[PDB]
Amino acid sequence: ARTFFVGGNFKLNGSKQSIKEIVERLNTASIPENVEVVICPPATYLDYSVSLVKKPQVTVGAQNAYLKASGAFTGENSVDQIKDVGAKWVILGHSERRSYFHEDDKFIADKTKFALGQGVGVILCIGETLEEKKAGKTLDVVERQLNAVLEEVKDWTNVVVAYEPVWAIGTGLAATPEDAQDIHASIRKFLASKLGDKAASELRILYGGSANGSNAVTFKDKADVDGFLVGGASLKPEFVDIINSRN
Amino acid sequence: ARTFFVGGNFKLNGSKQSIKEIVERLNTASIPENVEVVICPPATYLDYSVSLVKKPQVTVGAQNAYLKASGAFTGENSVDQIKDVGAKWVILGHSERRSYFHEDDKFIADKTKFALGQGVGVILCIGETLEEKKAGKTLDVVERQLNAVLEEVKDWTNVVVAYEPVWAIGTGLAATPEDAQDIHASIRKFLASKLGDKAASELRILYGGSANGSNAVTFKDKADVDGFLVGGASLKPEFVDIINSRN
Repeated sequence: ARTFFVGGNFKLNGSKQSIKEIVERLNTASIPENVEVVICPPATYLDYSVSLVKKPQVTVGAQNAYLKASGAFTGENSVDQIKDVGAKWVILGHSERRSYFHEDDKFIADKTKFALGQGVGVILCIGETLEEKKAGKTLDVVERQLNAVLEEVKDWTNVVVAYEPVWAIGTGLAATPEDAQDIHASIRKFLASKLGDKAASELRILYGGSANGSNAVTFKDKADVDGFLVGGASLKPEFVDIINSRN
Repeated sequence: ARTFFVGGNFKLNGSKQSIKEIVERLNTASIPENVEVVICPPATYLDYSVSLVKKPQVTVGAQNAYLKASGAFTGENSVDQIKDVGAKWVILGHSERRSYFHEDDKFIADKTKFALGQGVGVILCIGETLEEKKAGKTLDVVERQLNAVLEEVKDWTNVVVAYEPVWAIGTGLAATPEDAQDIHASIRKFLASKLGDKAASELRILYGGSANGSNAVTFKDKADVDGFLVGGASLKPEFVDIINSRN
């Protein structure tokens, strides 16, 4: 049905030594063969990371890309390049990009369309702030964010959506399995109206925001929770626990 | 004396193969002793670049870094990682970051201070637009940009300043060696007052903005032009021509 999907977002963390260690832990670990795991290291380590991977279920993605393959854009990363080195994914629209780097919805829509055109999968990030939450605006907010992508992307076969409440990112204040499931269901319902049911049925909608080796297990029966996008826990042994949480 | 410094700004360009060819060429060609060459590839290729270089004159640098070494800054580059992988420089303040990515003088200052603090050299870009130039603000502008840095930074041992008129970047409209020579000396003056004589006298000030194999030579006898920061041409053979430009 929808394959369980776990993404590891290392953020700006790592060394060859630490990366080595993570990747090797993955190569060695016992994980169901019906899982899709993606680790996302700093661009500096995409190549290296791709080289250490000796597990079929493990694939590397980048943490961000520009909306052109090549050109006069000093300091950016290209989808063509992350792919050249072996990566298969790219996280677009992450919250950290959104607030700090002023990445607007349109911008992320242009980047998604692009990467997808170049044949890389996309982990598209969406989610509300404590303030949009409190104001009952969670769903408008996510529908705003997705609509901007939908205007551009017609084929979502290679998109994985990761709903991540802004207020749950790295705070340890995760959404409850219950709230997450309903939000996911609503998102999914929203999308079916736009992409058809076959497509929304096959789409993975991960939960992200303080997902750890402990609470992962409590989301195990939530039908519209298809996996996680893990920040802090991705760099800990406990990441393997996340992977097996439905095992 | 000041050692001729040539910087190669790949911008969003390269493949392992195209980078292999560039580096192998640097490796092959007759280049001066006492030249200082820094090739700056996309972050995706830093490590590989560094493993290809065989030439002691050639260093690898990155195109951008954030102002903190580690953290929840999805998609950014760390000075610690570029270093880990063996690059020795970072380009900070490039007009492309200044314009497309809304990077302001402060951010750039903060970035310059951190980078140095972690012991990576900085290639600090400064420059005026067509407007500012036409209006005779060029010194104004660059003194501005430089002071923002001066205020956080004090020891410029490891800084190289790249004066790059915005109107010359990738347009094919290079400054005249006269103008350039003029502008560098003023800037040098200015820094001597703030950084003292010795400092200002050992600090390389580069010219960038359509510096190519054809005109690199026309700057040969300009005392205050210590080298170049090359964009388009760094991808080309004529790059080694720029390095050998000082007869």
